Amino acid sequence: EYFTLQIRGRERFEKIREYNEALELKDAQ
Amino acid sequence: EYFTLQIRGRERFEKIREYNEALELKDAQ
Repeated sequence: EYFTLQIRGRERFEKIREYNEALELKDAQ
Repeated sequence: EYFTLQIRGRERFEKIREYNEALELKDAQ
């Protein structure tokens, strides 16, 4: 395995999907 | 395994660390 940001729990991964939206914020403003 | 956001490549993981800073942007403004 190279590298991975683990989460642990269903809701946990999902939480990271929204966390990715926030990333977009930077790429935006 | 629950879930994980894989990357693939050293620089690749690192890139995601900066990607996490961008996340902070949302939690900020």
